[PDB]
Order: sequence, then structure tokens, then C-alpha cells
Amino acid sequence: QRNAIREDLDNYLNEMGEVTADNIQTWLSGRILLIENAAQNIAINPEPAAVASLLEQKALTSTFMASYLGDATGHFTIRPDAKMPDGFDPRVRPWYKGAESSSTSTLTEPYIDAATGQTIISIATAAKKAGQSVGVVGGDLSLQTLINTLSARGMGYAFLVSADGKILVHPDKALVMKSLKEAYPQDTPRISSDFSEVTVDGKTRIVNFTPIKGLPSVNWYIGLSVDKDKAFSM
Ligand SMILES: CC[C@H](C)[C@H](N)C(=O)O
Repeated sequence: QRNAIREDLDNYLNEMGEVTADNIQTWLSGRILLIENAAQNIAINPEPAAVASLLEQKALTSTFMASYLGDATGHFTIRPDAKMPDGFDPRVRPWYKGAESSSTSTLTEPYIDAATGQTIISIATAAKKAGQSVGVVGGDLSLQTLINTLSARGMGYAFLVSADGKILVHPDKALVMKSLKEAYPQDTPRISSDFSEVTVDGKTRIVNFTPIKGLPSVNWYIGLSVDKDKAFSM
């Protein structure tokens, strides 16, 4: 009976994957624009009084945990202000290196925030004034915000996985920054497969992967994992 509507279930799961990727792409896109705008505006006049005033504005401080500018001399400005660890250097941080490596904006993987000590991600971009970089701007979003975004939509759940197979954001915090192989050792889903049927705790799940279109610099996927019996029962 299943083998007759199995192509049907594929169609629903692909649809659910697409919708989820679309939403995330949309939620991130406005935040990417604010950081880009901040960087465009800094490049206007990169005097440090100006920078501070821009990063203090409510549109940025209500949207990000903090935003900041770092330069090639090692200096930085962060708003809201925070006590940084001794010897903190913005140049070595994943937002800075990421932004300098790309011709456009970028998004980090999860990393440990120097300010709060919590796992976050960052949107970052180089502020270019007339072709020349003047530093890197970024904004921090917490993993909990990202987890909350994903879990909005009883078959299953969504998670965010990079195109290298590293889980970035998953409702089970234990699996954050684990590869697929490490998180699903017994029976590993493969991105190369439209659908991967895997056993988790003696139950079959169906896992697909949907690319998130329209992100700058990164190729990430939405993963969907659904209980096979619940999915078919539907
Ligand atoms: C000023 C940079 C901030 C603190 C960034 N979240 C970092 O951890 O590097």
C-alpha cells in the first residue's frame, strides 16, 4: 500500500523543505540587508564617532545581540558596549576572516561569542569605500533565536546543515556542530540522496535536504526528518 503513494510522500516532503528554506531565506534576508546598510553607511564616513552613532541605533540594537566594526589595525567598536576578554583581537575572529574571504556579505557557522560566551552566528561584510576595504561589520544572532526560527512550523522537524554535512542548528542542541556521520552514526543520511530512510532508535525516519536559495557566500541546506509511520499516516 505504501509503495503506491510513496512518490506522493516525496512530493509533500519536498514541498515542506522548500517552504521552510524559503521562510529562513526571508527571515535572514532583512537582517543581511541591515548589516550591509550599516557597512555602506560606515564607508560613507569611517570616522569613529560616526561609527559609534550608527551602531547605537535601535534598528540594529533591537535586531542583533550586538553589532560592531573591526579594522586591520586590530581596533573595534561594539554596540551595545561589552567587556571583551583580555587580548581580544577582531582580526582573528570567524566573522572577520569570513568577510575578508568573500566578495560579498557572509554568514558564519556557529561559534563562541567573545562577548557573551554563548554560541551564536554572525552576519558580516567588509565595508568598502571606493573599492578599498575599511574594515568588517557584523551582527550577532543567538543559536536560540535560530533554533526558535526553525521550530515555528507532528511528523517531524527541521534543522540547518551546511553543504559539507555539518549540522549548524538543530532542536537537539547536542547535535549542533556535529557532522551527519557523527550525529547519525548508526545509519547516516546522505545529502547526495533526494531521500534517506534511516533508523533512529528502532524507528524509521525519512530525511531530505533542501538548499536555501539567496544567501550570500554560504551554501546551506534545510534538513527535514520525519517519522515514516506518521508521514505515511497523512
Ligand atoms: C566585537 C566582536 C563580537 C564580540 C563577536 N561576536 C565575536 O565573538 O568576535
